[PDB]
Amino acid sequence: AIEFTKYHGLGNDFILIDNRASKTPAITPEKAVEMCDRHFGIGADGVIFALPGENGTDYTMRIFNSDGSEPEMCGNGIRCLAAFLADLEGLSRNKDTYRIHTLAGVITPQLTPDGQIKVDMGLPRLLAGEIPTNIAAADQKVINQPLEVEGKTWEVTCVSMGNPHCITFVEDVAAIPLETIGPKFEHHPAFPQRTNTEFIQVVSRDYLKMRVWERGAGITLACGTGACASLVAAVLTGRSDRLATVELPGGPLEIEWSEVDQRIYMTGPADRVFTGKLH
Amino acid sequence: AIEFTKYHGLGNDFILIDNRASKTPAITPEKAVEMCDRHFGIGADGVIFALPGENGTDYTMRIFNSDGSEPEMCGNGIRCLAAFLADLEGLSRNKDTYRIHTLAGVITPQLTPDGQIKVDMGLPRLLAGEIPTNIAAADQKVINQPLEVEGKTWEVTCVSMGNPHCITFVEDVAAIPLETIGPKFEHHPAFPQRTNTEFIQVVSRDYLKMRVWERGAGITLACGTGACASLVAAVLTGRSDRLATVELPGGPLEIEWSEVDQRIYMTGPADRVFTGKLH
Ligand SMILES: *C[C@](N)(CCC[C@H](N)C(=O)O)C(=O)O
Ligand SMILES: *C[C@](N)(CCC[C@H](N)C(=O)O)C(=O)O
Repeated sequence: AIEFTKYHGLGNDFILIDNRASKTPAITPEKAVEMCDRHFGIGADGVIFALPGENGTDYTMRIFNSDGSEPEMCGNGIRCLAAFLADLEGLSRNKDTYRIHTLAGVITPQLTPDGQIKVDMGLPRLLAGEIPTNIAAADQKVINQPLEVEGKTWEVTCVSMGNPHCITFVEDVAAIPLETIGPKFEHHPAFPQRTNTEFIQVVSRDYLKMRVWERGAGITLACGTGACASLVAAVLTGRSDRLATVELPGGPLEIEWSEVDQRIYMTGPADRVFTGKLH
Repeated sequence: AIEFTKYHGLGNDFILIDNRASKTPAITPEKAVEMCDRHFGIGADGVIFALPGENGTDYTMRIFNSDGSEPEMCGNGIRCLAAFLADLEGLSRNKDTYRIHTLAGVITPQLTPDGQIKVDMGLPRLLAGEIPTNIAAADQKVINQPLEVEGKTWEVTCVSMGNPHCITFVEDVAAIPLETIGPKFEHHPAFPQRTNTEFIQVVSRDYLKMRVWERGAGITLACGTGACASLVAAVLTGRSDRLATVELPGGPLEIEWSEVDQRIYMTGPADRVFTGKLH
């Protein structure tokens, strides 16, 4: 009886639910796990609810990861949600931007003329207490710091986009055994709320290649918050400029850490795949 | 513009298409690959077409694997198709069994009172030429024969249920590195048309545990033709009786190699997950 629409942003794929009738998400986290199961359910990286606006915003977004946990933001999902909201509003839509309340703060996607969606992702949070991580003291940044993972010491940089990211720079990202090492970062004791983990190969100062092991979702084909965080980490470590393409397994995102307002802007696509109803 | 229903049989999941309007499948193999993609499409192990009957049968089944190739039969998919046909017929249904034309021959599912589907899967095909495989001469069976895969010699038995199977018996099926070794069996030169590969742990003479790397689909949670072939192989090698439970990752199937008619009967569930429409 549940109607939904399947979207993906660069192959990070989501079940979108019109939840305008209530501030309460209409499916539980447990049911979201069942719906995200790729064989027994619909199959997705997460469920996204289009919820009533709060505190002057146009709408609210909540998301459950495919493990049922509730993260604070999602960039690919915000793009999908903006596309979904435009589809719901149809010819009643009177603007090209939505102000969206999230657990991380207000996030503003803009539907651009060429079909892409450009998102004001807010300010990156750089202090260890904001990640959160215990690698450094709460009031310190975490830049090129050591993390021992199964006896091997990695150099990592942590950044939060509302959610935690642990970024490490590598010579050959395709060679990372991501299915094995990803969970060991995700659940490392240094991360009290777990972390997302990005492996970055710098191709040039404006082009990063990324693979990710996501908190609560595993190997995904793209991660918007993670691409933002990785660009921030590349700037902080002197490896990249503030405007770059981040090439993900599912395709490219354009990331800009603006010198005007110090906010991150992320531009990419959103694709509606199919509409469905649960039996 | 394509409407479809998602089903699974023990987690082996399929897109079912009502194709009774024409003998021409509504989608090409290339489009089936796109639709079976888990992140960019609907996500499935295969597309199954409910087609008009041929040569006296009630309906015809064709199936595309998620890689686009067209196999000759599918047991989990026949069960799902029988459930789909019963829904499509609705109150006009006047029988509990359908005779279904397939590339492998006529296959007859029976909707049983308890919600399961029992399928007459036909005679197993035991000669190397019928598999096909080059392990033995075309007129010989293939029972506990050697197969070198990356320099390690496995003992294998081959059986066809219309499609090829290569069965090997192991002490601990959970321990098989299936992602790594599966494709090496699938594409081994001994199999000119590739093969499905089943790893079997005998628990008792009426209980087998199975994991499978499918031709054209990879790691699946269940395979009906493969469970049938594995029971046949277990009988041929003296390891099991002719009636057994085959426990797959997705659940159990009941397999019987009847002594009355030497045909294989397979019983298991079918579950309708959701209906949908491509954007
Ligand atoms: C949607 C996402 N890939 C972030 C999803 C949340 C993370 N899995 C987490 O738990 O923080 C994105 O595109 O940003
Ligand atoms: C549906 C299936 N798992 C068989 C599907 C065909 C094989 N992948 C092949 O290529 O032979 C079943 O349940 O029998």
